[PDB]
Amino acid sequence: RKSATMRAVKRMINTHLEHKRFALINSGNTNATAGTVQNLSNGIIQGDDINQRSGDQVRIVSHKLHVRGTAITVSQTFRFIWFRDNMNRGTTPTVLEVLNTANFMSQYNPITLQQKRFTILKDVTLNCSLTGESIKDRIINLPGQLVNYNGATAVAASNGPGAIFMLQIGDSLVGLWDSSYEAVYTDA
Amino acid sequence: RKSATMRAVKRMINTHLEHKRFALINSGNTNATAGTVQNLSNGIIQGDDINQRSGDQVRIVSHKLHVRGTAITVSQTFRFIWFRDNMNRGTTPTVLEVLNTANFMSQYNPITLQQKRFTILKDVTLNCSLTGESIKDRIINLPGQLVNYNGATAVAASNGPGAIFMLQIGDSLVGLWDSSYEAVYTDA
Amino acid sequence: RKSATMRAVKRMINTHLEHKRFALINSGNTNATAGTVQNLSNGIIQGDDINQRSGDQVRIVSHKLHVRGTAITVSQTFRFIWFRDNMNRGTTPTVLEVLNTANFMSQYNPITLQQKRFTILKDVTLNCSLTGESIKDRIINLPGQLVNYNGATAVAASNGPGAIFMLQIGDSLVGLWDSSYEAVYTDA
Amino acid sequence: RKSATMRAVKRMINTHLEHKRFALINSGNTNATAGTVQNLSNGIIQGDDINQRSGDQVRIVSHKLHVRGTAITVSQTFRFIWFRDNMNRGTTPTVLEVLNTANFMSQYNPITLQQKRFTILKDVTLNCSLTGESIKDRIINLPGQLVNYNGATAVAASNGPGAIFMLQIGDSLVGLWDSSYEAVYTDA
Amino acid sequence: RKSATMRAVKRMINTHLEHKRFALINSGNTNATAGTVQNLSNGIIQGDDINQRSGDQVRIVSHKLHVRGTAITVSQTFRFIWFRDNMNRGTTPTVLEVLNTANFMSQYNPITLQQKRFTILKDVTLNCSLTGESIKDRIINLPGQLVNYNGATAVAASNGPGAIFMLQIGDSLVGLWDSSYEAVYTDA
Amino acid sequence: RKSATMRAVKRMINTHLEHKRFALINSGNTNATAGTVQNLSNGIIQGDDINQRSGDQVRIVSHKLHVRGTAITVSQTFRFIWFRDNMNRGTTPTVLEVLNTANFMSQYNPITLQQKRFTILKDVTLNCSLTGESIKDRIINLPGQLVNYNGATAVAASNGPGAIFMLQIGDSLVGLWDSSYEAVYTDA
Amino acid sequence: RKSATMRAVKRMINTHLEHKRFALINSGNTNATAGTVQNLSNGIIQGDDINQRSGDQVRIVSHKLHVRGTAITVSQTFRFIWFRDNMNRGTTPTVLEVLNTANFMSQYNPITLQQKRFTILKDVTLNCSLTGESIKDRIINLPGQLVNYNGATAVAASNGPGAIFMLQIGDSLVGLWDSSYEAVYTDA
Amino acid sequence: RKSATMRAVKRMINTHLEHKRFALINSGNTNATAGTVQNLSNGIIQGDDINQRSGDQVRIVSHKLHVRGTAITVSQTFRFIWFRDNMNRGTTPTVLEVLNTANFMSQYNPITLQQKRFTILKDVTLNCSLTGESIKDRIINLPGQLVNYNGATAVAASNGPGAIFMLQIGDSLVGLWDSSYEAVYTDA
Amino acid sequence: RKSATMRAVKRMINTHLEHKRFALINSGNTNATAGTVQNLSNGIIQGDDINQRSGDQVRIVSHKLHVRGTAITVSQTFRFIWFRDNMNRGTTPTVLEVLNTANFMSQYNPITLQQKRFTILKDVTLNCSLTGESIKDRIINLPGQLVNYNGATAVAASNGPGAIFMLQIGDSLVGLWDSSYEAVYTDA
Amino acid sequence: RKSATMRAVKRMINTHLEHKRFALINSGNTNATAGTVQNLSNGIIQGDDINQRSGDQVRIVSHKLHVRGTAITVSQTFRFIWFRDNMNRGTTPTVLEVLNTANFMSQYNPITLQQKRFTILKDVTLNCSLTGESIKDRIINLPGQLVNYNGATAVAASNGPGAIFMLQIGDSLVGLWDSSYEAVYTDA
Ligand SMILES: [Ca+2]
Ligand SMILES: [Ca+2]
Ligand SMILES: [Ca+2]
Ligand SMILES: [Ca+2]
Ligand SMILES: [Ca+2]
Ligand SMILES: [Ca+2]
Ligand SMILES: [Ca+2]
Ligand SMILES: [Ca+2]
Ligand SMILES: [Ca+2]
Ligand SMILES: [Ca+2]
Ligand SMILES: [Ca+2]
Ligand SMILES: [Ca+2]
Repeated sequence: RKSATMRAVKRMINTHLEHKRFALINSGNTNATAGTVQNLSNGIIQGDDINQRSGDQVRIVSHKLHVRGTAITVSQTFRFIWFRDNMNRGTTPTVLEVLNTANFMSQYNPITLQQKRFTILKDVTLNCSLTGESIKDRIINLPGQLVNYNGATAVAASNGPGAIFMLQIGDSLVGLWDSSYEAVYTDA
Repeated sequence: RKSATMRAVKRMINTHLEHKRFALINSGNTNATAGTVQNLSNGIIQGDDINQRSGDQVRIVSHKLHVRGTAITVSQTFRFIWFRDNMNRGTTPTVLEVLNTANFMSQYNPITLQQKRFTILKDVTLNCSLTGESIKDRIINLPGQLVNYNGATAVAASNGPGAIFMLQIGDSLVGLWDSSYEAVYTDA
Repeated sequence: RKSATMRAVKRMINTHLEHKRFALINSGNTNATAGTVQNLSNGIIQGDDINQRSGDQVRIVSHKLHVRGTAITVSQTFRFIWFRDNMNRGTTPTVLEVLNTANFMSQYNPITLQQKRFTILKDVTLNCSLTGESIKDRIINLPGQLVNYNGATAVAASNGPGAIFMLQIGDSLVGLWDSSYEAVYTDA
Repeated sequence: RKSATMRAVKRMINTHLEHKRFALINSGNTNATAGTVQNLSNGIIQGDDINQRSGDQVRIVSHKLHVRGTAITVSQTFRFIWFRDNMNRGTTPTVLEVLNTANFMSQYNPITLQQKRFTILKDVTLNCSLTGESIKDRIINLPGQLVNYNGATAVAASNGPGAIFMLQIGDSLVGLWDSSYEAVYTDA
Repeated sequence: RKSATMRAVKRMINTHLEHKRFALINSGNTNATAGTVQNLSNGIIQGDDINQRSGDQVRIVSHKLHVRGTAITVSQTFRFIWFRDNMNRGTTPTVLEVLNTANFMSQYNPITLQQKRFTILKDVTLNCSLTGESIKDRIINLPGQLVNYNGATAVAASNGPGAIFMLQIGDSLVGLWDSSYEAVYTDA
Repeated sequence: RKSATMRAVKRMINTHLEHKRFALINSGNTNATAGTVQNLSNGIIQGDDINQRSGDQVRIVSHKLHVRGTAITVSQTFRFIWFRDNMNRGTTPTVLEVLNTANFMSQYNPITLQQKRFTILKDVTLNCSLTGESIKDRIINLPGQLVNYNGATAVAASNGPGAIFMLQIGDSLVGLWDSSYEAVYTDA
Repeated sequence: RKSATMRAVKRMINTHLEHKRFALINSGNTNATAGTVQNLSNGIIQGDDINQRSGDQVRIVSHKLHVRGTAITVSQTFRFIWFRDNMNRGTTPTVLEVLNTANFMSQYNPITLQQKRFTILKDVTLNCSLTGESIKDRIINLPGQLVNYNGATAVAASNGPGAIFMLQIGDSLVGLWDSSYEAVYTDA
Repeated sequence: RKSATMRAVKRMINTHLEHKRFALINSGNTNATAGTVQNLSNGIIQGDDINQRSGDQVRIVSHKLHVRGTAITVSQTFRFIWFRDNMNRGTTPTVLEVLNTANFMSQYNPITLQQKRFTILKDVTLNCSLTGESIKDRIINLPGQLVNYNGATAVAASNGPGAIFMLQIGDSLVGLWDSSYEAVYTDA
Repeated sequence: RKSATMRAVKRMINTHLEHKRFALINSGNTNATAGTVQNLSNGIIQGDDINQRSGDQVRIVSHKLHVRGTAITVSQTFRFIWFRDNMNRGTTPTVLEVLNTANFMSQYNPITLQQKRFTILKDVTLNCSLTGESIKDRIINLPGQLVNYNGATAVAASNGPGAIFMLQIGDSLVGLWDSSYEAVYTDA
Repeated sequence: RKSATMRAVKRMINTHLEHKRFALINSGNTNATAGTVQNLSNGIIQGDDINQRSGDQVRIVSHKLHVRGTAITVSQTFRFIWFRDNMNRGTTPTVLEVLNTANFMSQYNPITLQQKRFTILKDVTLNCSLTGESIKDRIINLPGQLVNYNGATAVAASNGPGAIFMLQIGDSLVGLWDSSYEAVYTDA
């Protein structure tokens, strides 16, 4: 009891809040053996439109990430690591903050996972084969959390605690990857 | 029980939300035998002031419409139909969407009322007589609902589902009508 | 229980307090397209008579307002807005404080109604027709509240929080209106 | 019972609202024998940043005021009166509205405290001695309430009911005082 | 219980008492801007007939008043105030005893209503329009009370406490009014 | 029960009200075979002192009357009738209103006692004998009621319902009487 | 039980009574080795304004006293004794009535404290040092009681039982003291 | 219960305390039209005998007053007012403190009875007639209270709160009165 | 239970006993490095006045001591030790009876505290600084006990068990101290 | 229940863990108007001694900070802000991260407090006066939390989430401050 009225309260609170929505696409990037980190939630900037925000917090209700790779020239691997930076002070995290070494096979950095600097949301490896399935994709939908910002505009210095990112890393420089991303969020 | 704590929760949610307010006036229009449709909620645009909105939703707590006619030259009829367009995709609805024929006596369009494209909020007929009461008016106050928008500014293409409109239609081209309208709404 | 003895206490308190009475009349005013605001409770001044007060508070038990219009030259509209100024700092409020625009059709000012500067007690529209009923009137009786004063005499600077006023506004300069008003009040 | 679930609802409502924050500093002012009134909450203007607001209401969760005086030339007194103007119609209140006379020893104005125009939040007197402690300071943190605004920008005419101010008054023209102030507030 | 047998006793008492009846008509009087007061119950005189009385008391079971006005020359107002004089010492009350000023818009005299010299039974305003409804009427039926007399015959000096009267007052000298009146009363 | 808390409420109400006090003396009047009526409560006039009143009502908590006669020339009778005029419309009542005939032996007027115009509070007859006790006196203390006034000053026209009077009447013109009177009253 | 409804009655009685307010300031007095007694409540005189009274009683709800000393020429002591004179017959009490000897160190007069002629409300000693804190102040707020008056105006002969005073006494003639005082009081 | 053991405690306390006794006689005084006030309890002075006291308090258990008048030359009235001065500061009260005017018929002074400066214990009027009973007397015995003193000896300046007095006043200068008085009192 | 009626008995016993009062002042003494002992209760001598006693016992209900020091020439310390001599046989105790050594820092004498010859009521150290606060004071109020005497007059040989004293000791011969003292006591 | 065995488990866990201890001192620093941030927990480095750590976490059981200022040349203010950096990624935080502006009066940075980058443990302001107390100090002891490290040695890059720091800022460059600090911590 009492815990089940509580989540009827939650439902009621939510019918009262606008569920804003922000969508992004990022097509035709080369695979990277040293890795890159891509912004996801950074693109929600201060303003009055449906895919903007008031102040420096939003709360993601759910968000969805779609990754895709295509082998070019050689069969190859594409890894995508969807993560939340719980402690971001206005940066795009480096590969070496997240992975122990800059290698597509690397396990996580032991120091930064120990202190929970990051939370891994999903870690996806696609092996695209020029003698097999040369194109692969994966869509992942998850509930979200609080996201704090450190500024108004879509620049690194605006990222803050709870920022959402995706790390891409693979074993070739020559294949191509696409991603897209949507967050549904309240902003009250 | 439980249903009465629920609406104490609702009251509590509401003390936490700003009740924004938007007021509009539209004076000195000619009676129309073919009808017109006037925007009511369209005029709430994106911005930060008390009669604006964040994002593409607001929730009307209550709204109030005031209509008035004056017979000129001939005694005549003024009809006013206050309605919600539940499915608006960025237009001002035509007379023929709402009425079966473009005539002040017409019943509702059977197709669009069947599918509940519109909800009639109030349908008011004033008969102004040059040998009698030549001026009549009516004020109607009602609780409101969700209103979605399709854009930022006060243009037809910004109307969306839940948009509030008023259809005026009468039997003379020569009488004059006034209306005004206020919505009280949360915007969280 | 307990709540029903409480209002037997209230009744007992009231048999012990003098119910003072103040009556006012204001005849033969022209209709106003830009509006006027008339004092109602201001006329209760410091003194010892039955229609005066000790100190700077009284409590209105009930009060009654009577409005009347007569069409002259043209059929026309008379609007009367009986309101309490909850925050008066020693003024007669302007039309634009109460109405969004200075027009007899206007809805309320959104800012000042939001913050509850005023409480509308009754809003009455009389349409007097030179081809119909050219004379109309309405009497409204209501329970009252606390009224604070900012001075001793009957001047604007003596109005204070809870002051009672009436706003008149119409669509012609030429018709005539009358009002009268009585407050019954304790003064303990 | 029921009252303890109610304030679990309140807590839940609050985790859903951004707690915006506005900070201000005001250094190096001369002591004033006739007094001044300083704005505190006025500086929260309409906009989308973390220390701005949507619409004309915010709700202060808590706010904190820090006052400091330094005796110059003569030992002297600094009084600071932190107050809420419950009825502000778009002004900075005068000293004489708050104090019976413009004197650092004065009690409150009897008329305006009677009608509850103002609520005193804290009244602090610092005696700084050039033969003793010549520098004194006090920090006071309190829960807050609703604040209404009458406009968009940081000007007197934007103050409205619930505006927060500080009155400074002392017995010398020559000492210096500092203040700073922070409000934490929701804005839903 | 006990309270419901009590009003079966009352019913039984009443089947034992003659319900006497007195009827009166008063046609074709001019409207009066200074007002008049007309006798209603005065006309029940000592004697043995069905519309007379024994002694100086009767008890009105119910009574009924019918008022009517007709506009002549100008559209105009007729006010009729049906009242009981709780303290009559053998007079017809003046207009100024009942109304604060001798004006058809006046509120009640504050002194005499405070001490409950009079009880207003019904206050009726008819606006008769030479461009509209030029003839209006109203009938009002009410339960009655004790009526004391100060003499035997139908003269002012016979009125006493509980005497029933009607005050007529309007805004023209030229319109005509009619009234009639019936009391049903016991006389045991 | 409930009735005993009620009169604890009454006691509490009374500790909150000033018990004002008015004292009067009236010495050396001749006995009157035709009678006189003397004012008692009339002398409480509008003002701010302890033996004055605000408005037109006071409530007598208790009052006390002291009468005294002395036979001169012949042994004789002095009668004193302390009474409340429940219906006073701004007069000093005549002897014949109270007594059936103007004679010290008369019973009460049947008409005015029937309708309860007056309430006799005490009727005292002193027989002073020049061969016996030639001087007699009586003091009577009683709880009081509401007293309404019809004006501000100490004149007949200010008496109103609940006015307190004393009628003196005897069988000689030549004896002398004294009276004095005190009312304790609230005035809230 | 019953005792908790009783103080809900009290609260209800108080919402019905005007809380009048009287404020006073008394600046720049010399320290006194023989002492002075200053009036506090005396200044509430008969009249109709917010800081006046009807009759000869008021009831102080709360009152507040603020004392301040400044050492001049020599470091010195200022004593302030806030007291109620329970038996005042129209005087300002002497120092020797309150203190056993006219010395700033004296204990209370044994005779007058024994019979409870006075009630000490607060006794405050400030030691102001020209080598230290040369300025000191203290504010004290307390609930109040009944205050009787012996006259209408602000003179000694108007003080009566319950009069509020402050005795100042110190060890130098040369330092300066300030006081101010506010009473909140009902007057029903 | 508990309340009945309490007054068994009281009885036990009293068997342990000496009941001291003081007796006084005051013969052959002239009647006074302007009045006198006579001391009763003043005569108990500090010392060790049975009709003396230790310290400045005694508690009267019961006391008894005997008054007597004799008409000389003219039949006349003698009034005796036995009263306690609850607030005496070392005086014999004047006639005008007790009576509104210095007249044997006067009611009490309204100011000093309002504030309860005095409590009347018994008010006795004897009318002695040279043609009737020319000698009259009355004895009155009552329980007593605390009596405070302001000094050691039998002088006015020793009276204090609770002092017992008798006021004599009549209508002739020429008759003679006697009184005597006994107090039984504890002194622990 | 039973223990709470017991202290209702105590209260009842006390309303029956005179609370005598004795006040003393002792100004302008030099600080003492070897210490002095001052008499407090010794000054209550046999006699009949309010600040005297019957016999050789009194019971102190409460007593109050006020100490004050002023630095002269050098900043310095003043210690004051308020104590009861439980076993006094008719002396003023020496410093060395109370303190282990005659030094302002000394702890208590171990022998005499062990056997409970004395009870320390309060031990107060004031450090007065010629560069700081050069004047300090402390007031201490406490309930009291039995005090026995060994004689009638105010001499050392009259002190007895329960005698109250104050020991003063400091570190300079040159500063000045004041004290005063009041005992409230029964004497039955 | 169950919650009280739980904290008996906690106690048992703790008797099994070494409570390591690290102490630090930092003397003779100049006051800073632009502020500095000092490391506290950084100095616990990897190693095997009692004031070192294994791995990159410790858990502070309690820690204690001692701050001290001394005014030089001018009386001045020293502020010390003891805080935890919940999100440190291997830095010493700047003044502007913590304070809104680099001023000793500044409130907190709104962005970084909103996202809870820091938790303020204690904020202490010492006003040292060259005419008063020129030296002040404060010691504060608190329970602690988890501290993560980003490296082995005592350099900025080793700070991590939960790092403890102290910000010093004042209004002069010339005064001197000292601090010292001890953490008690487990390291299992
Ligand atoms: Ca936000
Ligand atoms: Ca929205
Ligand atoms: Ca009032
Ligand atoms: Ca017509
Ligand atoms: Ca807002
Ligand atoms: Ca100093
Ligand atoms: Ca009859
Ligand atoms: Ca009154
Ligand atoms: Ca009063
Ligand atoms: Ca005694
Ligand atoms: Ca004794
Ligand atoms: Ca570790």
